[PDB]
Formats: sequence, C-alpha cells, structure tokens
Amino acid sequence: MRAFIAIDVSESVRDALVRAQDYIGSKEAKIKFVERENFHITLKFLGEITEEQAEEIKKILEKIAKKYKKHEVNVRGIGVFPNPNYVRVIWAGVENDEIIKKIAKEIDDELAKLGFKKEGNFVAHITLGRVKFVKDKLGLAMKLKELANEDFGSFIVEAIELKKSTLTPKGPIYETLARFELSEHHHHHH
Repeated sequence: MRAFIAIDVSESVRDALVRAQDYIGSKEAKIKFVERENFHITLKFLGEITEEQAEEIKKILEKIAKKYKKHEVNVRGIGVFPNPNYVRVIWAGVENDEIIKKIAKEIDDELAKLGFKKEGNFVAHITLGRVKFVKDKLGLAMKLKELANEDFGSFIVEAIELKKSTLTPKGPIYETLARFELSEHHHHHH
C-alpha cells in the first residue's frame, strides 16, 4: 500500500526525460531506468496506509488542491548522489517549484495527525534510475554536463493523481487509488 500523490507529466515532459535516457543508455554503465508512465513527480510520499485512512488523505487533497492555484513551472537540471565523482542514484530536478513546495509541506503537516512522518525540507526530484556498476567514468560526467542544462519542458499543475506502489516477488505493482481531474471526463478522444 505504498500510496503516493504525483503530478501528471504531459508528453511534453514524459517524452523529454526519455529523450535524455535514450542518449545515455546502459552500454558501459549499468542503470535500471524507470517506466515511462512512472516518471510522475512525487509531490508527497505517504507509504503504508490503511483502507480506512486511504479516504482521509483524499479529503485533505480535496481541500489543499482547492486552496492552491495552478502555477506554471519548468523541468530542467539533473542532480546525482551522493556526489558526481561517485554517482549511485540518478535523479532530475524541477525549476522554481515554490508552489509545489509549500503544498507538499501542507499536505504532510496534516498527515502528521493521521500518523505520518513530517518532511521539514521538501525537494522536488524524480529518480531516473540507480547505478549498479560502470566501467567508463568519463561518459558519466561528459553526460552529466550535457544533460545538466538540457531543457525538458514546462507545464501547469492543475489536477492531481494518486498512485500506489507494491513490490512483489513477481515484480513491482502499480495501481491508482485517487484521481482528481478538474476538467470534465472525456476531454479529448484518443
């Protein structure tokens, strides 16, 4: 029941991150990238939850997402950890996401009562993949510098999407729990 609310990343972005990955590849370095429809920006991590609480979180969102507006941010820049010289976890960085920052904290601050952890400092990042083993060093940096400014795109956070994650012996499972779509359903016919 690894619930977690994220922000839909229109193709503009989704495809963006992919463009960078394709250029990277796991030729020399071993990096297990994440699914395309899994690059959703984690707004607020909840983790384990009860079928009874699952409803609580929703209520809060219905209010918070109602007290906030839809700002226009941009996704650019990528950071590594623990440090460049030694990259172990690849993650992207979002531009001025103040609005998304004050919100992430507000959503948690409340969850603290329902029995959740409080995240003092919020950081909007998106893990692309973890590094297992690599032989070519230069490549790592040579790229980090290229994809360091490579613009991915921008968008506006209007509606919110709540997905769930559950790891199993057969593989990682992903199921939706809550979806707040501002615009009426059947917006565009695919």
